[PDB]
Amino acid sequence: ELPEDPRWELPRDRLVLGKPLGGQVVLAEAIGLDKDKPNRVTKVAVKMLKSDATEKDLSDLISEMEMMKMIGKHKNIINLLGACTQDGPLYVIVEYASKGNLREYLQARRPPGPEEQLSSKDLVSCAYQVARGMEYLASKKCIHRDLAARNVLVTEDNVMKIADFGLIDYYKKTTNGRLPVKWMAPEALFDRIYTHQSDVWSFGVLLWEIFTLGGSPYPGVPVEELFKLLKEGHRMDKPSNCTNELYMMMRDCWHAVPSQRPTFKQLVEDLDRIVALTSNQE
Ligand SMILES: O=C(Nc1n[nH]c2cc(-c3ccc(O)cc3)ccc12)c1ccccc1
Repeated sequence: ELPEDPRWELPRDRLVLGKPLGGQVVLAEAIGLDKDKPNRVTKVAVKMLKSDATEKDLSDLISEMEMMKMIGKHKNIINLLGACTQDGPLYVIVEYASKGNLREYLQARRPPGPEEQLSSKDLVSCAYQVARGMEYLASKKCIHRDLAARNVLVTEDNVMKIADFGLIDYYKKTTNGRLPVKWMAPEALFDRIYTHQSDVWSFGVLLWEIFTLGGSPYPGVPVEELFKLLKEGHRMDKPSNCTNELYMMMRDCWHAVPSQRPTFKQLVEDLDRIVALTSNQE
């Protein structure tokens, strides 16, 4: 009993559902996703209601879909492709990223104790692509609030895509057993203040994740000890196989004063320059 938006509506019979990927997300094939391409099958990700889903859950899912419509398309975000709103449960159809989240992608490509190995240029490129996605989201007045390698997805073509931009208990942990408070700006953590500046702080932690090839920030540090580290002005160590220039970029993202952090616009220009100058030879 949902209103149709014909621009975005895909007939239910065009969506071949497949195995679970993670609400609730399944892999699917869409036939004729594109009006000018009715015989093309596209691998997509379909977000839907779980079996014991509340009225708020359906309200959250609709809100994420409507937010994605307003933000519009960018290469370095997970883009809305369609929806099934008529004659069944709500399906929100988004881009599929076959190579998983950036933490998984990096860990799988660590040098031996893997199939593929990343160059220094490839790591800086990852950072540039996330910065570009975030600059686009910022330009649309979207504050992420949980920017982390876990919320960046990687496509078959190694494109970085920001996820969960459309959507706390400080002690709740991720699937992977990590504490999301470890990505949060002090003003977000202590004062509940979330800005593009607090997302730049999170981007600092994400740069550290990239240069540690999916390293875990503050391993073994519980929430109460993290709070004390932040109050003391502690900053994470420079990763090995990270230039002084990229470490100083991380430190600048971690400025105690939100106004003094670089913007995503600044980070994109600086990372553009650094990519050009960074070796792909190791
Ligand atoms: O999740 C995967 N792929 C995904 N491709 N696109 C996605 C989009 C989402 C998604 C979309 C909207 C949301 O609100 C939250 C998550 C989740 C997973 C994916 C994946 C998992 C394991 C191995 C390989 C791929």
